[PDB]
Amino acid sequence: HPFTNGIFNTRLSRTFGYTIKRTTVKTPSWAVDMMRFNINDFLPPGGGSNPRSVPFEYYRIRKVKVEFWPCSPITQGDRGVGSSAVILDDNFVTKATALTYDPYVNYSSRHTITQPFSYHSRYFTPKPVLDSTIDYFQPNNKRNQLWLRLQTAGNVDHVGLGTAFENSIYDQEYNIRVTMYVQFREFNLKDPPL
Amino acid sequence: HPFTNGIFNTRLSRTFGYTIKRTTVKTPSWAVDMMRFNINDFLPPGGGSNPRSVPFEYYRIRKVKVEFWPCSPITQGDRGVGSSAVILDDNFVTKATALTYDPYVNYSSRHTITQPFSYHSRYFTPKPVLDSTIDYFQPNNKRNQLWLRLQTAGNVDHVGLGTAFENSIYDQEYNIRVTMYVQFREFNLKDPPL
Amino acid sequence: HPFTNGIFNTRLSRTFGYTIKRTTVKTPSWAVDMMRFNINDFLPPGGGSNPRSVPFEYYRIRKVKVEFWPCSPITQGDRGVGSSAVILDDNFVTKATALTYDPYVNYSSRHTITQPFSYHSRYFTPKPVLDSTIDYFQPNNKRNQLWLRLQTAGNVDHVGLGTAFENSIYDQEYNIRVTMYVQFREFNLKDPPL
Amino acid sequence: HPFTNGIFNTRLSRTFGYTIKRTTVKTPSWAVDMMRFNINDFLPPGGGSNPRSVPFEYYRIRKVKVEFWPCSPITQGDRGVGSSAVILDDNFVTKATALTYDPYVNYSSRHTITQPFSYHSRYFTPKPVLDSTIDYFQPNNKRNQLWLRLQTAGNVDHVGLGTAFENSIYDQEYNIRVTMYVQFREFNLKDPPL
Amino acid sequence: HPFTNGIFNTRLSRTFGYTIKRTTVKTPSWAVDMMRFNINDFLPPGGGSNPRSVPFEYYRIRKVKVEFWPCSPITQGDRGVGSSAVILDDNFVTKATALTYDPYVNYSSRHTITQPFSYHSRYFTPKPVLDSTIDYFQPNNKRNQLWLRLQTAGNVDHVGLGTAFENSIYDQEYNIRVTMYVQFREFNLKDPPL
Amino acid sequence: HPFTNGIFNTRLSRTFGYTIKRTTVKTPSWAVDMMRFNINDFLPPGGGSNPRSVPFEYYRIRKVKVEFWPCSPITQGDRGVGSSAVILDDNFVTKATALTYDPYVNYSSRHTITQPFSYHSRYFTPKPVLDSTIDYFQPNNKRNQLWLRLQTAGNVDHVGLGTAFENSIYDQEYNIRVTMYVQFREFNLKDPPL
Repeated sequence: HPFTNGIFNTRLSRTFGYTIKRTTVKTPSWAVDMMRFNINDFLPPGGGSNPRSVPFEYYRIRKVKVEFWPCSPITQGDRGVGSSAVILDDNFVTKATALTYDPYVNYSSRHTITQPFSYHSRYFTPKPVLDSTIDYFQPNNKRNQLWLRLQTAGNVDHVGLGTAFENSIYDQEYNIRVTMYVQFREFNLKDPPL
Repeated sequence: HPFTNGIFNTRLSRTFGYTIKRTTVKTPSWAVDMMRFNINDFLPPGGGSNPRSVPFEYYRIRKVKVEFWPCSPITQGDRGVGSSAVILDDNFVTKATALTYDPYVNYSSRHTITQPFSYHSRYFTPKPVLDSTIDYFQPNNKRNQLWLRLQTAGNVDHVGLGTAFENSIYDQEYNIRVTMYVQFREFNLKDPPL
Repeated sequence: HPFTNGIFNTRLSRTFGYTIKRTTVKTPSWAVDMMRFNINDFLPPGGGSNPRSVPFEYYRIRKVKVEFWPCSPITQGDRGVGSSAVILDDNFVTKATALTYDPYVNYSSRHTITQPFSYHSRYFTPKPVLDSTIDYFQPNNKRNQLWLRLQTAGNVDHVGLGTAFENSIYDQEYNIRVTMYVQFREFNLKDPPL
Repeated sequence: HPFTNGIFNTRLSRTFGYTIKRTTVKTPSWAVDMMRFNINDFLPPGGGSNPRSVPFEYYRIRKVKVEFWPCSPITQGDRGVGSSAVILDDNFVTKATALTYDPYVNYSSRHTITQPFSYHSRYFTPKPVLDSTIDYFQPNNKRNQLWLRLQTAGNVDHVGLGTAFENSIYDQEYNIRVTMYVQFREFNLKDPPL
Repeated sequence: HPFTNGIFNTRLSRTFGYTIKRTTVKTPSWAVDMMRFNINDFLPPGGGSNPRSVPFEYYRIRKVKVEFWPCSPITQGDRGVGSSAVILDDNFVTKATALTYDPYVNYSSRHTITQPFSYHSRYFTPKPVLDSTIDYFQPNNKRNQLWLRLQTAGNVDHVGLGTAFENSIYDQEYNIRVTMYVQFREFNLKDPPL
Repeated sequence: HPFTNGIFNTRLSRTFGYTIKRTTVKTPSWAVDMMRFNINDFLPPGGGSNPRSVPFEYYRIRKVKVEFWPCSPITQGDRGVGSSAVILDDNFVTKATALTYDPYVNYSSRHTITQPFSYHSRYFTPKPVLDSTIDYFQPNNKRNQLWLRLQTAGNVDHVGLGTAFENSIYDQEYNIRVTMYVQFREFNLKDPPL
């Protein structure tokens, strides 16, 4: 009964730019920022009786992969060191241009970022923001993970990555590619006549 | 690597009516007709950068199920007996209103049809019409079955069912539901920004 | 369920003459020619509601046997040596009366022909000419071999034999008997009343 | 040597109507009738050099299946009970409109017939009428069963079914489908030129 | 019988340039293009009685290897990230200079391309374009793969690679080397005298 | 790594006539002659950037087969007996019209020739003529056999067969077919653009 099995696992991606304007400040400082993941940016609206480009009723993000592809040449100087941390409760360190320290260096989920010409990636299970007042989430567990309704445009944000890049005397530009490993359930294709 | 596996098996259906107008002819006669299957009638066009409602590049019909759901009450008289046969080369018996015999009764692939209040179904692997001048097709073999490009509106006809219903003194109406067990390959979702 | 098994294997033959007019040319030369096989020449049209002499819907040629039965007496002189080659892509060497060499001698599928009073035969799986622009064909494989619609008069050519007979000072006449080992499928006998 | 094996097993059918006009008679009475089977009604004449639609020289009927498909609605009243019996010697009870008893009820080969909306079928080995003066026939034995010449129109009758339907206050119409499981031997296709 | 074995496996290559003109556009954009493979570009015409440089009658492409050899120095900046995807049905994304997204990123057969000084290659079984109206092709299966006639100049296109390179502020030039792993069959060398 | 294996074994042939004019001499006499084998006569020149019809750099003749196909009818008289001998050092008995004895009858490598209507063949490893002043050659040994450069027209002679046919009162004509079992090495196909 393979044809009645309503599960479909796939991968969705999008790439956007991110830049850290050069600063003249002498001593070490960090640019603090963060990322949320919303399936709205990965699934275009559909057409006709099928509102969404993928004909499924439910979904759940199994894993998220964030890749920082450096634009800077491998000959660039004033190299720095930063951090990326997994934030599962939607509580990120306030966005900042030049904090006097790396706010994420001590996080348990911290990974070191080498700048400005190195690749860097994080792979983890993000969590949906179910209630921003309590910010609760499920422990990692594939079989008990909540199912979400696949919407056309009002999808819920999935939370996960905070970063801190050390500022430089030169601009540091990246091409960030986010990939969601989604699991869709319940085929629901509508087929109007003519 | 489940998320990179580009195969997806699903089921698609559509229901249309079919009627056999009552005839006054005395002696036994048969209404001869036939059916082709085109995925155009099962997949609505998509929207935006995704031309088709299912984001896949290739496909192949593994199986087809044709169901004749009788409309006539189980109390109807002048019951008759007909035939349904699998036609894999696109060569059907000429459509007729009252042939003096059942043209399909002797076909090897013939199944008996009880009229007019009984259910009847056929399940088989249809074949695409690759060249109507030679009408050639593949023997049944799951791993060597040809892959076809999934098109928006110019899809190729898949051939398969010829029928012969015995005429009656009363109208014999059916609701025909065709179901295609399709196998899609190569996820190709396009995701334009904004 | 032997009676519902729609397969029938049989053998079909036809015999026609072939002559190589004597030439006066001194030095060795070869008469180049070729053969195609079309089931049209093996199956006469049928009658009534059954268009073809054998009541089957599909067919496929499993094997072809070409026999050259010499007419010349075993006492004839100016004996020569030629070649026969299997051509599966419908690309034969141009027909010629006296080529200065045997164009088929080097073909991998070449078999030597002893002239003019010897028997010679070839046995192989011919291939249908599906598209003369690309000339593609299937490797030998009984279970995946394409099925073809049995037509009354527009059947497709099956390709296979090229020959080169060395010219002689005497006429060399043969009786060529071609035998097709065909496999028919799907009994479809129509039985009109009276 | 499958291609030289001159045996071919197939199934042939034909459907004709049969009605039992309503009678006003009070007490139980039976309509007595009978059936013979002649391959003439199953094989149309051929064309050209092939006199018969199936190119075989000999044949023998392995089995015969007689199916009574009721026309009457399942809501019809004055239901009755009759009998069908296998007659292998061509000696049937005289055809009658309203015998005062069921003449076949005691036959060893008798099967009960439920009227008028039930299906009824018999499956048996019929016997050819070789000499109507002695009426002799072979015991059932597949390997010693006589072979018969397949003729165009003078084929011999095969004998087998006698019936007795109880009369009713309403008409009882049936669609009778007879199926012969024939075994053909000796392929004899003629293939004239041009 | 090694000398009568008409199979020969070899490798054929050709190298051509490909450039992506620099663009001034700010935000990420991609240059979309595609590649087809035709043996015409790998086999020069022959001479005399042997029309083609390799004396074989049939062939089939077992594998294709596309290599992108970067010209840009490893010190070049504005690095980007693109995609290459295997297109087996001859349906490529429309050629474009600066699409606002990478159209191939989500394809199942997608591989990431690092620009502009990295090597990148794809290795796969391409498919011949047998009918551009239906675009059907065989699943990968070495023993059932279609054989094609080796032509001098009218060979059929084999389809396979679509690409999307991210645009840059600098020119990105490559030397593309395509290698076909071909299997030839049936030696057919002609040897005219003198 | 089958595609990088530069070895290819094939068979090359050519047929030419040979006649022994009738003589009136009474007593037994023999016509002495000889044969050399040069690949020049088996490989036509190529075209364009590929000088030779087979795109290989080296070669070596593994075996040579010389076949004498008699032209004389099997009813011809004055039958005779001759000899054929393998000459590996390029030193043949002087060509003669009517030697008073068979000069090759005592050679160790001698085989008897039956004339004039019988077939006769020799199969052996010929040797290249490396230096006609010393006439040295290698013992038979497949793995140590010298490799030769495949040239367009200046190829070296391979030596091997001396013959002595007994003269007759009638002409004795033959069709001699020489076949070289060659082993080619190092694919070297050149592929100029356009």
